[PDB]
Amino acid sequence: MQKTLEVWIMPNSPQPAEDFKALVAPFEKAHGVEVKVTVLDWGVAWTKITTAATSGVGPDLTQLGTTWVGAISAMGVLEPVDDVLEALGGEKAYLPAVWRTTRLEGARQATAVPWFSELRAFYYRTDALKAAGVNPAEMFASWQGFEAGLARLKASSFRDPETKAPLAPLCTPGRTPRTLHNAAPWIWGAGGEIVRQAGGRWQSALNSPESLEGLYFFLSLAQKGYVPAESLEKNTAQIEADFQAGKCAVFASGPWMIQRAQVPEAKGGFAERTAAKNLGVAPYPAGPKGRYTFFGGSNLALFNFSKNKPLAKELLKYLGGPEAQVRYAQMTGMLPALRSAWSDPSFQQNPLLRTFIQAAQFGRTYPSLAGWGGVENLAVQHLGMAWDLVAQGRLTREALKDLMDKASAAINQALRHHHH
Amino acid sequence: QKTLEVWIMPNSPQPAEDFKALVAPFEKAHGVEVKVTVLDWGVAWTKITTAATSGVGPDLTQLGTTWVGAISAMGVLEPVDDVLEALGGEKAYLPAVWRTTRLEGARQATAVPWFSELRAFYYRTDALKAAGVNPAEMFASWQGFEAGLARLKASSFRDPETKAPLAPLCTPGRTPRTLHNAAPWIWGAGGEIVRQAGGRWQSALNSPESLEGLYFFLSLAQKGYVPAESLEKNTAQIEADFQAGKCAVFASGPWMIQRAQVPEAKGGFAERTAAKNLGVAPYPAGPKGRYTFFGGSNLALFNFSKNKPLAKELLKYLGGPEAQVRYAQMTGMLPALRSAWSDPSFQQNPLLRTFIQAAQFGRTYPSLAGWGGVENLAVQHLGMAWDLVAQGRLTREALKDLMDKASAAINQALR
Ligand SMILES: OC[C@H]1O[C@@H](OC[C@H]2O[C@@H](O)[C@H](O)[C@@H](O)[C@@H]2O)[C@H](O)[C@@H](O)[C@@H]1O
Ligand SMILES: OC[C@H]1O[C@@H](OC[C@H]2O[C@@H](O)[C@H](O)[C@@H](O)[C@@H]2O)[C@H](O)[C@@H](O)[C@@H]1O
Ligand SMILES: O=S([O-])[O-]
Ligand SMILES: [Cl-]
Ligand SMILES: [Cl-]
Ligand SMILES: [Cl-]
Repeated sequence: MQKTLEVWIMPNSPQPAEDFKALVAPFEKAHGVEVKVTVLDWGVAWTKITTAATSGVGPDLTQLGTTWVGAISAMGVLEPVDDVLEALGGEKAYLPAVWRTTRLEGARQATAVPWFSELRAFYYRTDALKAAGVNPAEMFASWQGFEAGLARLKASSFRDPETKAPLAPLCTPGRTPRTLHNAAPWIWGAGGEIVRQAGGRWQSALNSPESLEGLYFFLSLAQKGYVPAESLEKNTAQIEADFQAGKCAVFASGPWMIQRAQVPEAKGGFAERTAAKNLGVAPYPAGPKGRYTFFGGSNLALFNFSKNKPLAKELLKYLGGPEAQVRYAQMTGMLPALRSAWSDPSFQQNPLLRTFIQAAQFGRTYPSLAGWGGVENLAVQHLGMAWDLVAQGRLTREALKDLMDKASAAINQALRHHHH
Repeated sequence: QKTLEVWIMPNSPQPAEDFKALVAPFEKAHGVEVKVTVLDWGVAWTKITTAATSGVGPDLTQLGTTWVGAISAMGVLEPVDDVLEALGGEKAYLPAVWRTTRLEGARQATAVPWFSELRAFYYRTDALKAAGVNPAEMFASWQGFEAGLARLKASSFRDPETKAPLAPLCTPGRTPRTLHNAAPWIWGAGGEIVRQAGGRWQSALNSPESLEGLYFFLSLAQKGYVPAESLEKNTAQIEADFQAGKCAVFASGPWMIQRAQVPEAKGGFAERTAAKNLGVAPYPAGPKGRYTFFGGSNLALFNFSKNKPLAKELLKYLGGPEAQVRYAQMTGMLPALRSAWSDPSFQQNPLLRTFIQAAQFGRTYPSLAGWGGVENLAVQHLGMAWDLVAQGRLTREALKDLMDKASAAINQALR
């Protein structure tokens, strides 16, 4: 009689359950085990997983957003996995920013295994930058280059072959709960932070001089006319669609866009579109105090009430290990969490994927705080209010500061009060 | 027989029956009978404060969000940080909802969010089109909002059923709930009702910013955008005016969408032109932000309950995704649990998706032990301002004199 494992996942791929079943079929056959998968929508998964955690009833393994690992770990419900991580190559096998997501900030033991990475780089229309007299090497080297290329792109008379209309220099989604991830590399590039440690404790640094320098740099590009009004009312998926449809010279996204450029519109790609035929990518530019690439993605964790910790740890080793890492990265359009998988020919043979790997070298993530959730909700609320000012062309440095002082007061309250 | 006692307010069309249907799977899972008592809002206030003073009551009681401070300060509520952690803690709630879980500045949570009231603008897509008003522009900013109202007053459009023109905006000022209508204009202007600054709580109703927002809103009626009859009417009469084709624009909660889908015989308005030409938009950005008024109700557990562990299990069930979606449908409210909005029920209606967009700007009153006295004073003096508005008599100086007066009484109350 087959042994049993349960895994909870979020919709990471086109057929989430079927794809995950294909991924683990070799493990099932090797260990005489059936892996039962349950797919949770990203919006409900957190509450289902905290109910599972507190009730002691749920799967053996659960997917976690990297930003979730601290909160769940602090609940005391996760089995240590330093053994699994040592088996996969240890701390050297991971980008530093990925290794940071294996534990609660400052915790003694690892409680999550890196599964896949989300990271962001600039896609750009090679035809638009040429028509504008912009060298992508200079546009994506520095903030000065970045703004100077957007200026030339706003001036350009170039029209998309299919829309027969000019392109927005830059598109960025003004309407999303994931707005912080888009701001983070500007905050970081200026020497800033969203939170930082002081007086025995974590606090907001959103109102620091450097954070405010980076936020204003980024948000002010929109008030300078480089971002259309229309973008700031749109979500991440709408902005991707705008870039495929020739509306945007430049936008930030993950590696998944490359695969979409290879497949026809009917298959949910955009290979027929001008943008697919004129596609470049660049890492985020260096800011005044450094160059940072936002990283997110998902990790896997083992509940301490699992009835088969050794077999589940074999599944964590399989899913975290070289073959599964390359296959699931293909299925999801993500970057492997395991550094060694970046050397796979399926990344090295595509120059656009090679660029994502160059951008990966600058990877940076949020501190893995037990209270990150509340921090991010408060930051997102106030960032939303800053974009409103940008839409009316009313974002001053002073008005930005007043918004971030307000966010900082609420974040510091949240951090002080984080339960248990 | 395991039993729990729960006190609720009339939140749904058959309050008791609907609540019994909601908990029936909990009752069956745990062999518990949940005994529900429905109390009208005023009656509930007296009985809950008596239960708090006497140590005799139900296990669980519904509280208005704005009641949590007052009842918590009486020291009678069991902490529920554990229940809230099970439901996903601070992450699983909008920040304005999370604030209603405790007395302002308290460490420990004492109430569990049950459902959220929030306010957005409903509009006649046909009326706006006939007036040459773009709803995304009209509802982006105060400037767009006033400009759209002016065009709507000028329009020759007539409701197809009434064969008569539409009032540009309908709102009450004949209601004890007048502060909730005013709150987003106060907040949009950079104002507040009360502010903690300088080490204590104080009225900010006479702040330049609060006065700029109050006057912006109240003056729209004197400019001819709100008809005379609207100011003699309560919240339900304004709903009826909009369903009957009399109003281009009015503020309500998500229940109107449900009602637009249901025939008049089932207490909806699906047959009426307004149901067939229905749009929703968030409140507009003011000079210092965009804010959506949040209220609603929470559940609390009395610390004298003999059934605290079982009651906490019922708190987890009622606060959790399945019961959160079902009770939002029964009441026509938004779930308090942000996770529950990911239910197909919400994601699969464009009008409800717009409420969830407006939800991102959620704001609530501070969870003050003395809130009710603060709100009574604010509502008395706002009521006086609306009386002047009905007579076309409001000035910035008259408004200021009224809010100076409310602020003196509020600061005494807060001391
Ligand atoms: O915020 C939690 C978690 O979010 C992760 O991304 C979530 C996001 O994933 C997209 O690819 C998907 O299309 C969206 O529907 C979904 O919301 C993120 O990578 C993690 O770092 C983060 O912890
Ligand atoms: O002030 C207490 C409490 O009031 C709640 O509003 C009550 C209100 O709800 C309507 O849906 C109902 O039709 C009215 O008759 C009833 O008065 C409010 O949502 C809470 O935030 C507040 O604390
Ligand atoms: O109408 S009865 O269900 O309270
Ligand atoms: Cl962006
Ligand atoms: Cl940070
Ligand atoms: Cl306030």
